[PDB]
Amino acid sequence: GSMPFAEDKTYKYICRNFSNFCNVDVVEILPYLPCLTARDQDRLRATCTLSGNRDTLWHLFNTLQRRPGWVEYFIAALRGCELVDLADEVASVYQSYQPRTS
Amino acid sequence: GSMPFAEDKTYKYICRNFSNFCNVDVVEILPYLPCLTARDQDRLRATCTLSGNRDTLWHLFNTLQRRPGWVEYFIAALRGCELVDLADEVASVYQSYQPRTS
Amino acid sequence: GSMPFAEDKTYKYICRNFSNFCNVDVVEILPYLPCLTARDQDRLRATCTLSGNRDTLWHLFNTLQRRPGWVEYFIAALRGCELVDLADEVASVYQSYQPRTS
Amino acid sequence: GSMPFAEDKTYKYICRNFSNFCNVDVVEILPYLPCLTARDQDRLRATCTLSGNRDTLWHLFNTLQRRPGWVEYFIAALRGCELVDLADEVASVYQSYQPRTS
Amino acid sequence: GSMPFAEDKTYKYICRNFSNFCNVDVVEILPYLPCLTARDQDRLRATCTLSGNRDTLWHLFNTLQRRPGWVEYFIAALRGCELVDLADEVASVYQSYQPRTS
Amino acid sequence: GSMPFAEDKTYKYICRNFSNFCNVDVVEILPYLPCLTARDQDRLRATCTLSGNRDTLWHLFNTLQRRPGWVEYFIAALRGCELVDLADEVASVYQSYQPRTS
Amino acid sequence: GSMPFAEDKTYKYICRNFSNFCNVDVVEILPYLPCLTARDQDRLRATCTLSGNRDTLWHLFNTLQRRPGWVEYFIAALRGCELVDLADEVASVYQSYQPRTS
Amino acid sequence: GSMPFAEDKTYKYICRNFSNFCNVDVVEILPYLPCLTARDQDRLRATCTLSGNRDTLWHLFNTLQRRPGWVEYFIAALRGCELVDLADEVASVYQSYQPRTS
Amino acid sequence: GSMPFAEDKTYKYICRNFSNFCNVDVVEILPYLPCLTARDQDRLRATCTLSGNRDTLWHLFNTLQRRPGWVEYFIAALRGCELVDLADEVASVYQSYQPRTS
Amino acid sequence: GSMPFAEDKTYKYICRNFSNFCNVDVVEILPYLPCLTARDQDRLRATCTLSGNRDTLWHLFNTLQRRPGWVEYFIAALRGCELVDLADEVASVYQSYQPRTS
Amino acid sequence: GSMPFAEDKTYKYICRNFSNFCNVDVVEILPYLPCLTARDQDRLRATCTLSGNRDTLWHLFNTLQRRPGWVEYFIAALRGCELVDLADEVASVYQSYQPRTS
Amino acid sequence: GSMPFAEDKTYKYICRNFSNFCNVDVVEILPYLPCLTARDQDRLRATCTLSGNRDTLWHLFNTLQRRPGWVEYFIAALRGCELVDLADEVASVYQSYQPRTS
Repeated sequence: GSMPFAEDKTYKYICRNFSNFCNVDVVEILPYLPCLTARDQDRLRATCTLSGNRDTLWHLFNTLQRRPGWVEYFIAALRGCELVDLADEVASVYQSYQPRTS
Repeated sequence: GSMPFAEDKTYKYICRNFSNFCNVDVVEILPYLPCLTARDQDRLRATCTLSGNRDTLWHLFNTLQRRPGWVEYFIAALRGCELVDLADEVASVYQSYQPRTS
Repeated sequence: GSMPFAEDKTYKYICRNFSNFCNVDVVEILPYLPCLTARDQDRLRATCTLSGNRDTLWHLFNTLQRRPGWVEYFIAALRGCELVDLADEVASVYQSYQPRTS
Repeated sequence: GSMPFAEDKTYKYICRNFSNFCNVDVVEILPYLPCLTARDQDRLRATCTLSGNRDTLWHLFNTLQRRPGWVEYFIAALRGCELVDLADEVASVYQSYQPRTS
Repeated sequence: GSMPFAEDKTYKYICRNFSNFCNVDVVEILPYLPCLTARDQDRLRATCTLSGNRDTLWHLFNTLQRRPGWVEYFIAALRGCELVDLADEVASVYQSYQPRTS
Repeated sequence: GSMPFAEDKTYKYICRNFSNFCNVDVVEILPYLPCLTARDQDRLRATCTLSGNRDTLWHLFNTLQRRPGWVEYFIAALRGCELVDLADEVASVYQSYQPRTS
Repeated sequence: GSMPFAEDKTYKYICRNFSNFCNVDVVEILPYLPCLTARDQDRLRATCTLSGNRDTLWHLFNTLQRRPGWVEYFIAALRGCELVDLADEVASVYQSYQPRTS
Repeated sequence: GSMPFAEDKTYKYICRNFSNFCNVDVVEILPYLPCLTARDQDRLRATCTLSGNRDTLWHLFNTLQRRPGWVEYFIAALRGCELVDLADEVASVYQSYQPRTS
Repeated sequence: GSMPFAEDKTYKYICRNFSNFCNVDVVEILPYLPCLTARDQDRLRATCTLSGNRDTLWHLFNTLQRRPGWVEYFIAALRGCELVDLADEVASVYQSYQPRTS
Repeated sequence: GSMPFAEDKTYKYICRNFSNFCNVDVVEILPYLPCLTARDQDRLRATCTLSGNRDTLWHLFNTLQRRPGWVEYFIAALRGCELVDLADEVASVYQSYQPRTS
Repeated sequence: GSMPFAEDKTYKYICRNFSNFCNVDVVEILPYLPCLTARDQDRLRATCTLSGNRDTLWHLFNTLQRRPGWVEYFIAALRGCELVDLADEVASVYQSYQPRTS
Repeated sequence: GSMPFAEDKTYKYICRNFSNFCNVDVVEILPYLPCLTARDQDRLRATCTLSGNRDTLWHLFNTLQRRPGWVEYFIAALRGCELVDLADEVASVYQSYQPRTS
């Protein structure tokens, strides 16, 4: 299998420029997330008590889908958080590369 | 045991489109709730001071029955909050699937 | 000790159907209350500024005696507020069960 | 479901230019409102004591129907408050977009 | 000595379907617990800072009695947390097998 | 030294049946407390932001004297909170056992 | 430096017997206060919305000077609130001990 | 920028000796005020319902210009309220210090 | 991308000299804000209950646009709050530097 | 390089006698701070959820400049918090020793 | 050199009856400690993440002075934590034996 | 190949005077790092549980690039952490020597 280069590249981008992604409440990211589960809520709760919002920040991002590809679920949360600029950045870097099923 | 798929599915729905469920006071949800207890009141109080209304919002939903199945107790609170549309959404997604005792 | 099941059961009832208990002024409940203290007045004052009359409503109920058993003090306030129906409801559910000292 | 873009857009408009909507008494908005309930009266009462008329102003608007779509109920209150200009503004922005049942 | 097969079997059950046991606050489990000690409070505190609520969750279960047999103390906490279904599950699997003193 | 068995026994009792001790405001317990210090106020403040009123509840109890023996300081706070029943429970279990200086 | 034992001792006294200090309006304490600043007004405002008058009560006391020694500023407010007895209590306990500059 | 020391100093003075400034109707201060706006009228209205005339008193003072420097607008209102003594006090403390544009 | 140095610089300025920005009601900032949404109203509500007006103050500023660049939306709110001086300060520091699209 | 002995010495002093530094709101220290950044706000937020105000207290002090030398930035915050005594203590111990550029 | 028998003896005592020493916050022990350094703060931080408060408890005790003799620094922290009994225990066992410089 | 003498020399410097580099959160170093990968996040996680922040501190430094030359990536993280002095120290010692491609 070919590891989604866009997911990893977009992963480090959000983690590096996180300072700009911290201008929103975790709500618009975890509960606001279309598909969710109770088990996921408890998971983030643990990370919260772990250290702080920083660990809960990046952790949540990966927690959204618990697997690579959460880029689409992320951009969605942005669309609902009035994050027009942030939505374009993530959607652009991801759209820059995509696999094709033969 | 078979985990209520409707409870989980309906759980994420309310949490995602919570923006529309925030058009009502927590009163119609916690005190207005038919069966309640003092211990429950103190619990939500804690979550209130925790961070804000957001955490108290989703937390309350799960706090209503403290266990899966609060969908019926929720729709009830809606019927008392003049929430006709909200009551149909939750009651529909839940009625879409139900177990049968053989 | 056996927790007064009537107090808890009657507690949730008043909290759920509070919509009907909101047809009276807090006066008939706090000052009108036979036994009272200055400290109690200041307490409710705090809850008032907390959020609104809703929180001050249920809070006052528990504030009346600050402990379980305020059912008798409540029904009394009703008798003085011309609340004949309300007095019968609370007095009935409570009279439905009572402990006996052996 | 498609969130009423007109309701949200009209919501921020009334909230921004509220300075002009404050030229009327809350009466023409809450009691004057065709369909109403006692529970609603107590709700606004709470917000009143919360802080002031400002919070009670915007809160009442959302309290009118407790759900999106109160635009029609609002314009109605305007028609009864001799608010010809205000009625046209709200009725226009809303009429600018409407869903169709296929 | 015969290791309580019910304690171990019930132990893995609670740990596997913990997702459903996470619908309650740790309060109803640690402080609410009938017999407790200060030393126990500090112990769980340590596990809390260890990683998160997950480790503190399962750890607390074993911390309740610090020894096998906490099944009775657990079901008790459930009875006080309005956990009727959870109380039946644990009480059933345990009652399914019990030793007899000859 | 002999660890006050009454303090520990009374400690778990208040923590287990805390549901009944939550019918009072923390004020009657921390500020109302005869001997107090500014440093103590800040301590509880921290626990408040920690999680909620639950942690601040039990924590405050131990914070009252920061050492075993706060049973006398507790019963006092009860006497000032009109807690006649609660005062008898704590004062009884404690009076049930006391050391004697030879 | 030697921490003002009178300030701390007088601090707990006012906080314990606060029930008697609650017989006056916060006005005679904050605005009536000789030296004041706008920044201070906003601070207390925050505490007000925090929980209630209780937190705003003790908080204001410390907010008066934001530092130990507000005993003189407090007794002053009492002199202006017709609080003769209260003024003597605070002024006495403080006068009971005072440092001397060598 | 240099914060107007006269505005702050004069601010606390009016707030402390407010007892003497309460000998006039709010009219001579809000409507009588030369430059005013409808939005300002609604603002004070909110504070009025907030608690009482006390909060509306000091609040109005800051509401007059919503920014530091209202000392000139205040003294004006005094000149129109026959407040000769009050006008001299405020005008003196302010004239005691003034900035110069180089 | 080049992080708006003006937004950050202006951000700390408003946060440091906030004492002067606290001379206005949050209304002129949140509801008065041209473009707004219901979801935003609930967000600030949470911060309100969090601690006080202080946290709600700075939080609101960032909440206005939930992203950098709210300087234009802020200055606007000032223009509507009769804040001539405040409007010039923010508009000046921002106009001091601006990017150009090649 | 020569490690600022004054910074370390003053660091332990503030941390030891912190009990006196806890008489002020974190606002006068973090937002009130002249030069600040959004990234810094999020950092302290994390520490807040970490444990309580205690950790956020000392952490904030070091967070002010994230590097040794924040003594000047600290004393500044004191000057704005009406902390005359506190400002002299920190400014004195620091002025007691200073390096000279040859 | 003669190894301080009192330090070792007192070391095991605090470690054995630690259950009673856990009734205080680590603050009164590490930051409250008169002489401290930044390097020490980071050290304890590491132990914190190591396992829990238990390891951080005993570790901190030895971390206070990083060398034998911290008994005096410990008793000091107790004097500031209102720990009268604890202060006497440690101060007594230590005073029971002391070296003399010939 | 010629082993980067600057990397090794700068490596020991940061490790020796680490006490000053511990005045920043690991966030500004790992996530904030421009180019990053998920695999790297898990690696540091392991070191975290290994012993403490100390091991995670130096380990992270080498983990940033997993190979010599991370000096440029380090100085970058400093520029984003407001570390002006730290950035000059590392950038200077490194710039003191550099290879040239013939």
